Amino acid sequence: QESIQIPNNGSAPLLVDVRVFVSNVFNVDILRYTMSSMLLLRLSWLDTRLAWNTSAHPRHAITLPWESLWTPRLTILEALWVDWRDQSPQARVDQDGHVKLNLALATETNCNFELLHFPRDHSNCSLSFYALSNTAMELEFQAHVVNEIVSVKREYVVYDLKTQVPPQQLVPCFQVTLRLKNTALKSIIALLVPAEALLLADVCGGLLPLRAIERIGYKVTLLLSYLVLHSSLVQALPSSSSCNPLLIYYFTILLLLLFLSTIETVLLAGLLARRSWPETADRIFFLVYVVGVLCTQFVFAGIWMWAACKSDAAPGEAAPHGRR
Amino acid sequence: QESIQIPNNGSAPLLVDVRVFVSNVFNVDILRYTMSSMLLLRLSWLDTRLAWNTSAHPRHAITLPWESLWTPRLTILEALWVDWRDQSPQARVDQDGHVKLNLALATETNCNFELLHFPRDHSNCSLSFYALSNTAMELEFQAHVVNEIVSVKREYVVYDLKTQVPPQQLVPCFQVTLRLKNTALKSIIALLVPAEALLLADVCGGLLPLRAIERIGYKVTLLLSYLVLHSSLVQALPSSSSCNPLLIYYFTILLLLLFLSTIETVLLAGLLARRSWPETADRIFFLVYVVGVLCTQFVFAGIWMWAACKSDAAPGEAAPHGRR
Amino acid sequence: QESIQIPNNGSAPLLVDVRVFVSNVFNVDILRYTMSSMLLLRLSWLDTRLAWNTSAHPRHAITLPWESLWTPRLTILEALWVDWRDQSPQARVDQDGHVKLNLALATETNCNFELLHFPRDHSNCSLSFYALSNTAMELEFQAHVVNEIVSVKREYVVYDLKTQVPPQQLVPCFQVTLRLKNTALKSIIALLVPAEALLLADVCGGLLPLRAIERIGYKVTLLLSYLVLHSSLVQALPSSSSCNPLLIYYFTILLLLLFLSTIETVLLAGLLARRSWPETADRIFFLVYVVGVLCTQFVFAGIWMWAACKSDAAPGEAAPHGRR
Amino acid sequence: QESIQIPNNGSAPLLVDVRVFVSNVFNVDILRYTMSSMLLLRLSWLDTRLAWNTSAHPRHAITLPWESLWTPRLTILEALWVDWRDQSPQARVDQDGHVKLNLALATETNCNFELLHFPRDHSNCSLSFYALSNTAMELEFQAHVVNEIVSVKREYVVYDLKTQVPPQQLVPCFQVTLRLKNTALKSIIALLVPAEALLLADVCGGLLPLRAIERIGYKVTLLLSYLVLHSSLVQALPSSSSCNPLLIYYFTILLLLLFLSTIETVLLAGLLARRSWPETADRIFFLVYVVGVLCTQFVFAGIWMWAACKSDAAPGEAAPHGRR
Amino acid sequence: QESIQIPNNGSAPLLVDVRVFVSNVFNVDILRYTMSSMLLLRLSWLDTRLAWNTSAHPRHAITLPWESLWTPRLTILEALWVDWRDQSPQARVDQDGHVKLNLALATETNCNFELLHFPRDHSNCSLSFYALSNTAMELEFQAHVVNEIVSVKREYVVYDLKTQVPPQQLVPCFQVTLRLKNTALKSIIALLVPAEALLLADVCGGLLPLRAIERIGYKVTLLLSYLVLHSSLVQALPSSSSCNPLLIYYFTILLLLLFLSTIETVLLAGLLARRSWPETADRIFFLVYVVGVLCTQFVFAGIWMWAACKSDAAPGEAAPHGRR
Ligand SMILES: *[C@@H]1O[C@H](CO)[C@@H](O[C@@H]2O[C@H](CO)[C@@H](O)[C@H](O)[C@H]2NC(C)=O)[C@H](O)[C@H]1NC(C)=O
Ligand SMILES: *[C@@H]1O[C@H](CO)[C@@H](O[C@@H]2O[C@H](CO)[C@@H](O)[C@H](O)[C@H]2NC(C)=O)[C@H](O)[C@H]1NC(C)=O
Ligand SMILES: *[C@@H]1O[C@H](CO)[C@@H](O[C@@H]2O[C@H](CO)[C@@H](O)[C@H](O)[C@H]2NC(C)=O)[C@H](O)[C@H]1NC(C)=O
Ligand SMILES: *[C@@H]1O[C@H](CO)[C@@H](O[C@@H]2O[C@H](CO)[C@@H](O)[C@H](O)[C@H]2NC(C)=O)[C@H](O)[C@H]1NC(C)=O
Ligand SMILES: *[C@@H]1O[C@H](CO)[C@@H](O[C@@H]2O[C@H](CO)[C@@H](O)[C@H](O)[C@H]2NC(C)=O)[C@H](O)[C@H]1NC(C)=O
Ligand SMILES: *[C@@H]1O[C@H](CO)[C@@H](O)[C@H](O)[C@H]1NC(C)=O
Ligand SMILES: *[C@@H]1O[C@H](CO)[C@@H](O)[C@H](O)[C@H]1NC(C)=O
Ligand SMILES: *[C@@H]1O[C@H](CO)[C@@H](O)[C@H](O)[C@H]1NC(C)=O
Ligand SMILES: *[C@@H]1O[C@H](CO)[C@@H](O)[C@H](O)[C@H]1NC(C)=O
Ligand SMILES: *[C@@H]1O[C@H](CO)[C@@H](O)[C@H](O)[C@H]1NC(C)=O
Repeated sequence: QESIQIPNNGSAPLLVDVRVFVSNVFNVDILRYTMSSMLLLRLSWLDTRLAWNTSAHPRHAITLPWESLWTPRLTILEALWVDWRDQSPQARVDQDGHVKLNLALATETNCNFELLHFPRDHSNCSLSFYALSNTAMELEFQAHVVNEIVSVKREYVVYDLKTQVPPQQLVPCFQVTLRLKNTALKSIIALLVPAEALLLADVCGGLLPLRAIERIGYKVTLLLSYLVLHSSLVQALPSSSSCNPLLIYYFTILLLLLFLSTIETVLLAGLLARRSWPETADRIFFLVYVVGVLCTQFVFAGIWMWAACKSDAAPGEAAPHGRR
Repeated sequence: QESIQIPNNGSAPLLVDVRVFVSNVFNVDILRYTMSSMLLLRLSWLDTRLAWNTSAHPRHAITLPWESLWTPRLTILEALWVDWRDQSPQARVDQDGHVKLNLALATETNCNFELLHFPRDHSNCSLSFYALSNTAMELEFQAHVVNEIVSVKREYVVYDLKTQVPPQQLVPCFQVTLRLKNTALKSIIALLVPAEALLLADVCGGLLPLRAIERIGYKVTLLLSYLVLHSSLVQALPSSSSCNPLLIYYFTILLLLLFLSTIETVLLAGLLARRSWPETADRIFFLVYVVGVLCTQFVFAGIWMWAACKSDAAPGEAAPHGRR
Repeated sequence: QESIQIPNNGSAPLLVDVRVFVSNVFNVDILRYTMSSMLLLRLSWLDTRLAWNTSAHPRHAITLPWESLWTPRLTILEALWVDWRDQSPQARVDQDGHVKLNLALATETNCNFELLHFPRDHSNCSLSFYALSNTAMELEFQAHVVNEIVSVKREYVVYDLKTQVPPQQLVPCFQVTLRLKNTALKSIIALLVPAEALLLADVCGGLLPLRAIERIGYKVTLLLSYLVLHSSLVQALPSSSSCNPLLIYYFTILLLLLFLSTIETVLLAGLLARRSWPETADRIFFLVYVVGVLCTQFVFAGIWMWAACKSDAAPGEAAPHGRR
Repeated sequence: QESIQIPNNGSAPLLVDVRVFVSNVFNVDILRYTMSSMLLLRLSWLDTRLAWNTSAHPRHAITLPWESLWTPRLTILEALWVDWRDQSPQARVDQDGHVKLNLALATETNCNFELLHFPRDHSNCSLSFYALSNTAMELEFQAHVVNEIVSVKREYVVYDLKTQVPPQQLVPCFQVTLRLKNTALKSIIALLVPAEALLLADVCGGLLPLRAIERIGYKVTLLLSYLVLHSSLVQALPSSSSCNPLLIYYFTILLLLLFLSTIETVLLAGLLARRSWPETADRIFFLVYVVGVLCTQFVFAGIWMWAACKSDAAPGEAAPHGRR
Repeated sequence: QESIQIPNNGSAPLLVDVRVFVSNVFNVDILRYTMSSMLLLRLSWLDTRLAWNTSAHPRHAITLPWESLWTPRLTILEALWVDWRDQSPQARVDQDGHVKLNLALATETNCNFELLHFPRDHSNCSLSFYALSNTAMELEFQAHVVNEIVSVKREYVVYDLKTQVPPQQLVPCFQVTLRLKNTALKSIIALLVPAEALLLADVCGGLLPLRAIERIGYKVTLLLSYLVLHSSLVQALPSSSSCNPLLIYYFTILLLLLFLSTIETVLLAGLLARRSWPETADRIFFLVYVVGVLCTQFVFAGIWMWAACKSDAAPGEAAPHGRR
C-alpha cells in the first residue's frame, strides 16, 4: 500500500511539472456560458522508489497501470463534464524513477463571457485543475501551456494562453487561463445589416404623404419584418444577470422608434380622414424622427465606444476553493 | 470484510460531517422542471480501525481506494442523472483515524418551479442526499453548505443556500435547499414590450375611419404579428398542471381583445358597405375598447400584485422517502 | 462459486419481495412515444448461507458488494436506456440471512400513448422488469409500488400505479403499470383558441361585399395565418400508424374550409369584375358556409364525445417475452 | 487460461445458436440515415469442459460471470453506438455443459433509406453482428429472429424480419435484415394538402382581371405562403447523394410555376398600365397555365407510378467486411 | 510485469501493422466543424514471449484479455469523443507469437472544412492516432486504409482515403486522411432557386408604374420574403474566422439590392405624390438596376470560378504534436 502513497520529497512538497497542450476549443456556447475544449496533460515527477538498477532490468523505461503507482488525481471545478479518452492510462517510468503520465481529456468548462460588446467581445476562460485528495504541503505544481490548437477557422479564436499557480493555497491546483475573441460575421450580417436597412427604409417611407393609403401598409409590413428580426435576435442572444449585450438594447430602441413612427402615421392619417394641420404635424414629426434616428445612431456609437461593465465577481471567483 | 463495514460509534450512530461547495448552477430548464448543478462534497468521519502508530509508519496521512475502507454511498432522489467526475475516488486517512473523502459530482435534479409570476419568479430547489444502504441508528449526518458559485452572470441567480437534516428519519439523509430567482430581461424585452406596443398600435389604429380600406389590412396585419408573438411565447413558456404562468393568460386575453377589435372592424365595415349607424357603433365600440384595454391592464396589474398559488404538495414532498 | 449461485428454497422457487418507489416521471415525449422515470427498487430475499451467529460477529447487519453474493439482475424490455445511479451497489445482509438491495435507476421506457383525444388523452405505461438469467422454477417475485413522485406540476400527471406478476411465465418478471393523464393547457391555448378565432374571423369577413378590394386581402392574410398555425400544430403533434389525433383532422378540415372560402371569394370577385348573379351566389355561399361551419363544429364535438380506437396490439404486447 | 478459450468442436467449427428478439424500433431518423432498435440476443452453445456430475453438485444449472468462461464478443459494423443494458452479463450453464447467455442491447445502426417515394417509401435495415476476435473455422452461427416489437403505433412499421449467415466468410457473423415502411400521414397533411390548396388557389386567382390592384397582392401573398411551405419541406426532407425524394422536385416545380404566374401577372399589369393586347395575353397565359398545371400533375403522377432508383451499392455493401 | 512491457525488436523499434476499415462517415456537421466516423482497427505485431510449442498446447491460436499482454494505446488528438464498442477487447495470439487486436470505435473528430465554395466544397479530414505512452525509438507504425463505407447516399461522400506516417516524430503516430465532397442539392434548391426567383420577380416588378399603389406593397412583400430567406440561410451556414462562404456575401449583396430598389421606389413615389422628373428618374433607375443585377450575377460567377482561400494553418497544423 506504500507504493500508492505520494512520494516524499522531504520537508519540501513533491514537485510535479505539468505540460498542457490545448488541442482544440470547439464548442463556445454563449447561451449556456460554457466553453468546450480538448487538452493533453503531461505530468512528470520523480519517484525514487520506482528506480531500478539497469543491470538487473535491461529495459530503460517501463509502463505501469495508473492504479499501481501514485498518480495525482486532477479535478476541474468549472468543468460541467470531463471525458478522459483513456479508460486506464499507463504511466511511463524511467530507470532513474522519473514518472511521466499522459492524459487526454475533453472538458466542458464554465466560462464567464463579457457579452456587453457582442459580437466583438473578449472573454477570459479559466480551467482550474485541483488535486483535492492532496495538500499543498505534499504536492506542488509547475504548469506550462503549449498552443497546439488544430482548428483556427471558427467563430471564437484563442489568442492568449497562460498558466498560473495561485499563491496561499491549501489544495494544490494550477489554473490555465485563455482569452477568447469572437471574429464571426454571421451575427452582424444576419441582424445588424437587415436592422439598419429596415430603419432606413422606414425613414425613407416617412416621405410618403399622409393621405396615401400605401403608407400605412408599408410601415406596418416593415414593422412586422423588424418584429421578426428582433424576435430572432433576442432568441439568439443570451441574457446576463447584470451586463446584457448592447445589441438587445439597440434593437429594442429601434423597435420602439419604428412603433412610434407607425403609430404616429396611423393616428395622423385617422385624424386627417375625419394644408391641414395633420399634414404639417406629419412633416414636423418626419423631420424630428430623422433627427432622432441620427442622434440615436450617434449616441449608441458613442456608448459602444465608451461603455464599461463592472461585473461583480461571483462568490467562487472572489473566494476561490482551497486557499489560505 | 470487516474493514468495509461501517465503523461502530457505540450506542450512538456514527457521525459524518458533510461540507458542500456549490461550484455552479448552470442549466435551469423551466420546460423540463430540472436544475443542473455542480457540487463538491467533503465527507469527514472517524475510523479508529484505520489509526496507525506514527512510530511504525512515518507518514502523517495516507490515501486509500474508496472500495478498501467504508465509504457512505450517497444517492440523490430528485437527480435525473449524477456524474461523478472521479472514476475511483481516494479517501485520505490521518494518523488518528480521521477519514476525509472528496467527491465532485454534476447532477441534474428535479426542482419544482413556481412559475406563476414569470419572469420575476422565485423557486426552491432541493437536493436530498440519501444513504440508502445504511440506517439512521448507524449513520448520522451534519451538512454544511458553502456558497462557491463561480458564475453569477446568468438568468437564474442563487441567493439563499442552506442545509438541513430532517427529523424522524429511518434512512440517513441530508437536504441542501437553495433559492433561485430569475433576473433575465430576455423574456420581458422579447415578448412584453412587443405585445404592449402591438396592443397600443391596435388601439391607435381604431382611430381610422370605418370606410377606409387601409384599416382592415392594418388591423389584420397587427393580428398576424400578435399571433406570431403569442405562438412564440406559448412555445417558450412551460405549462404547469395547476398554476400556469400569468403571462400566457395575459397574452391570451390580449389576443382575444385584438381578435374582437378586428372582427368588429370587419363586421361594421361590411354592414356599412351594404352619419350612419355603423359609424356611431364604431365610435362607441372604440371608446368601449379603449376603456376595456385600460381596465384589463389595471386589473391584471392588481392580479399580479395580489396573486397566490396554493400548489398542493406532491406525494414525494408530502410523504418523503425514508421517514418515521 | 457457490455463493454467487441463487439460494435454494427447496421445491418451491425462491421468493423475492420488490418494493418500487416512483421518485418522478419527468420526460413524457409523445413524438418519440417514450416516458422517462426514476425508480428506487428495494429487493428483499432470504439467504440462509449468509446467516451468521451473533456470538461470533457482534454486528447485527453487514454490507457486501453486489458481485459477492447472489443478486438478481433485472432488465427492462421497454426501456430505451437504463442508468443505474450506483456504480457498485451494496447489499445489506441481516444476522438471520435476510438480504436487502437498494437500486436507484433512471429509465427511458417505451409507452404506447393513445393520442386520439389529444390533449385530453389517457395512456398506460408499463415497465417490465425481467430476470433473464433465471427461470420461473427458481425465482419468484412479489412487486409492491409506492407513489412517491416528487413533482406534480407537470404536463402529465400519474394518477394510478399498480404492480402485477403475469401468470404462466418462464422468465421471472414483474410489471409496474401506471396511468398518465395530460392536464397541460399549453396546446389548447396555443392552437385551438387561435384556430377558432381565425375561423370566426373568416366567417365574419364573409360579410364583406364582393366588389370590395379589401375582402380578398383580408381572407388571404387569414389563410396565411391559419397555414402557419396548422404547420405549427402538425410539426408539434406526433403521427400514429393507425389512430392519429383528432386535432390534426379537425385543423385539416378547417384549413380546407378556409381555402374553400378564399377560392370562392376570389373566383366570384373575378367573375363579377368581368344585383348581378355573382353577388347572389356570394350571399348564398356565405349562408351555406356559416351553416357548414356550425355543422362541422357540432359533428366534430359529437365525434370527440363518441370516438373510439381499437388499436391492434403489437406483437410484443400480444405475445410477451418469456411466457408459457 | 484454457477456460477462456473457445471450446473445440473438433474438425468442424463450434456452433452457436442465436435467437434475436426485436423489442422495439423507436428512432428512425431519415435525416441522419440511422435506425434505433432494442434487441435481446440469446446465445446458446455447448461447452463440455463446464459439464459437472450431478452427484457432486446437486444444482441443475449455475450462473457464471461472462469473463470466466468463453463468451463470443459480438460487434455491429453499422451501429453508430451500442448500449449493453447489463454491465456484466451472467452466463447460465446446465449440468450437461450447455451455456446460454442473454444480452439486452440498444443500438443505433446505419440504414440506407430509399427515400425516392417519400413518404410512402420502403427501406431495408441490416444489423450485422460480427465475431471479430474469432475465425470462421472456429465459430459458426445459427441466427433466428422473433418479432416481439412492443410498439406498433409509430411512423415506421417493421413488417418483415429475417436472419441470414452469409456464405464464404472469414469472420463469423450473422445479419438480421428488417423491412421498414412509412405509414405516417403527418408529412402528407402537413405539406402536400397545403401545397395543392395553394396551387389551386393561384389557378383560381388567375381569373382576376389584369387591371385589378388586388390580383398582384393576392398572388404575391400566395407566393410567400408557398415559399414558407417549401422552406419547411426542404428543411424537413433529407437530401440523398443520388436519389433525392420526388417531393422536393415536385415542390420546386410548383414553386417555379407560382413564380412564373406572379411574374407574368406583374409584367402584364405593368405593360397595361403604361381589349388591349396585355389582356388577351393574360387570358392566353391563364389558359396555358391551367393546362400546364394539369399536365404537370398528370406527368408527376405517372412518374411516381413508374420511377425507379438504381442506387449504386456502397463499398461496404458491395464488398462486405470479413469475406472470402 | 514484464509481459505488459512492449516487446523488444532489438536496436530497431517494434513494428505494428495497422489496417483501418472506415465503416461509415455519418455526421458531418459544418456548424461545429466536426466529422463523425466509425472505424475498425486491426493491429498486428510479433511477440515472441507469447509463442508456445504446439506439442504442449494443441491450440493454434488463443485469446487473451487486452490488459494481460502489451497492447498499444491509441489516442486521437482531433477526436472530440471516442467510443470503443468493446468494453474489454480480446487479443488473438497465434502459436508463433503473432498478436492481432481488433478495435471498433466511433469517433467525432475535428475537421477543417473549406466552406468558401459552399455547397460545392471539398475538405480534408484527418484522424491522427497517437501512441502517447510510447516513443518513436520503441514503436513504429504501418497504416493501411480500406474503403468499406456502408452508406453512400448521404450529403457528404468520401472519395479519397489514404494513410501516412509523418517523418521526424518523437511520439509514434499514424494519420488517416480522407477527402469529403458535398453533393447535397438540399441547400441549392432550398435557398439559391428562391433567391434568384425573388430577385427576378423584383426586377420584373420594377416595370410597374410609380403612381401605382400596388408596386410599393409588392416590393415590400418581396423584401420581407427575401429577409426571411436570408435569415434562414445565415442561421444555416456556419461562419469561419477568415474565409466565410461566398453564399452569405452573395445573399447580402442581393438583400442590399432589393432594399435599394424598395427605398428608391418609395422615395420616388413620395416625391411624385407631393412626364414628371420622378417618372424619368424611375425609368433610368430601372434600367440601371437591371444592368447592375446582371453585372452582379456575372461578377459573382467570375469570382466563384476564380476565388481562392489562403487560410493560415492553425498552430496544431503548423506545429503538430510529438515531432522532431
Ligand atoms: C523537492 O523540493 C525542492 C525545493 O522546492 C525542489 O527543488 C526545486 O526545483 C525547482 C525546479 O525543478 C527549482 O526552480 C528550484 O530552484 C529547486 N529548489 C531547490 C532548493 O533545489 C525539488 O524539485 C523537489 N523534488 C521533487 C521530486 O519534487
Ligand atoms: C458518536 O456519538 C456521539 C453522540 O452523538 C457524538 O458526539 C457528539 O458530536 C457532536 C459534534 O461532533 C456534538 O455536537 C455533540 O455534543 C456530541 N455529543 C456527545 C454526547 O458527545 C460523536 O461525534 C460520535 N462519534 C463518531 C465517530 O461518530
Ligand atoms: C419458499 O416457498 C414458499 C412457498 O411458496 C414461500 O412461502 C410463501 O410465502 C408467501 C409470502 O411470503 C406466502 O403468501 C405464502 O403463503 C407462503 N407459502 C407457504 C407454503 O408457506 C416462501 O416465502 C419461500 N421462501 C423463500 C426464501 O423464498
Ligand atoms: C460440431 O459440428 C457439427 C457439424 O457441423 C454440428 O452438427 C450439426 O448441428 C446442426 C444443428 O445443430 C445440424 O443441422 C447438422 O446436421 C449437424 N451436422 C452433423 C454432421 O452432425 C455440431 O452442432 C457442432 N457441435 C458444437 C458444440 O458446436
Ligand atoms: C524489427 O525491425 C526491422 C527493421 O525495421 C523490421 O524489418 C522490416 O520489416 C518491414 C516490413 O515488415 C520491411 O519493409 C523492412 O524491409 C524490414 N527491414 C529489415 C532490416 O528487415 C521488423 O519488421 C521489425 N520486427 C518487429 C517484430 O517489429
Ligand atoms: C482577462 O485577463 C487579463 C489578465 O490576464 C486581464 O488583463 C483582462 O482585463 C481580462 N479581460 C476581460 C474581458 O476580463
Ligand atoms: C422556499 O423555502 C423557504 C423556507 O426556507 C420558504 O420560506 C419559502 O416560502 C419558499 N419559497 C417558495 C417560492 O416556495
Ligand atoms: C389502462 O389499463 C387499465 C387496466 O388497468 C384499463 O382498464 C384501461 O382501459 C387502460 N386505459 C387505456 C387508455 O388503455
Ligand atoms: C429489401 O430486401 C429484399 C430481399 O430480402 C428485396 O427483395 C427488396 O427488393 C429490398 N427492398 C428495397 C427497397 O431495397
Ligand atoms: C487535401 O489534401 C491533398 C493532399 O493529399 C491536397 O492535394 C489538397 O489540396 C487538399 N485539399 C483541400 C481542399 O485542402
